[PDB]
Amino acid sequence: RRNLMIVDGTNLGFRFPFASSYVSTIQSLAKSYSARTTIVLGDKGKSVFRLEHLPEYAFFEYLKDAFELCKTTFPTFTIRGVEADDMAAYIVKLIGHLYDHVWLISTDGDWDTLLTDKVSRFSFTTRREYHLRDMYEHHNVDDVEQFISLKAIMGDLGDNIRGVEGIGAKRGYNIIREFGNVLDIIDQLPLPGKQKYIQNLNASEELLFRNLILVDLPTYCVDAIAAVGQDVLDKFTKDILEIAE
Repeated sequence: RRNLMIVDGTNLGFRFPFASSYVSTIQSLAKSYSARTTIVLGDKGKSVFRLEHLPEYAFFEYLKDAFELCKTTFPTFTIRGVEADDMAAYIVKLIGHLYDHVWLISTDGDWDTLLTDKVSRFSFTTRREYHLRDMYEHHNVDDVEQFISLKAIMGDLGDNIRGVEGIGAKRGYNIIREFGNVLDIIDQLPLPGKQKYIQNLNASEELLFRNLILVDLPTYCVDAIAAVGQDVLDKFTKDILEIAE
C-alpha cells in the first residue's frame, strides 16, 4: 500500500528449476512489507566504476529464467557493468521520498550503508531485520557515516580491498569517534599516537581515499551508473521515475 521494496536479485538467487518459487517469494515479501512498488535488481558483468579504481576488485541459467519470469511481474533491472548495490543506492535517493518506508531484500551487509530511519533491510540467511537503530548490534558502529568510514579504514579482503594494518572495528570506531569521518581524519593526518596502527594510518592517506570511493555507496552511486555511459544513467533515471509515477 505505501512502501517501496528493492530486491537484491542475484543475492536472492543464492538462497535457492526455481523461477516460480523465486517470483512467488518476492510477491510474498511485497505483501508482508506492504510494497506498492517492487523493483528487482540483478548483477550483470563486473563493476566498471570499482574496477577503474581497483583493478583487482573482488543454477545460473535457472537464475536467468528466474529473472525472465520476474520481468513479467515486477520492474526488473540489470545494467551490465553496474552492481545491484549502486542501482539500489540510486533508487533510494531518487524516489525514496515517495514512500513511507523502503525495504531492501538482501543478505549483503554492504547494503546497510543505505540505512536510515525509513530504510531497512531483511536477510533470508539470518531472518533478521536491519534498522538504523540497531547499527551497533550489527556493525559495531553507531551510524551509517561511521559504518562507511570503518569499512574504508578496515577494508574488505574478500573484495581485495586492503585496509590499514592493526585497525579493527574497535580501534577504528574509537579513531572515528575522536577524529570524525574518513575525510576529517585525512585532513588531520598525522594523528597523535605512538602505536603502530596510528603510524600505519598516517601512511594510508591515499588508501583511505580510494577505499572511501569503493565503499561509500550513497555518495558514488550516480557516478557508478554513469561509468558505463550518461545515456544509460538517463534511461535508468527515466525508468525509475516512470515506475514511481
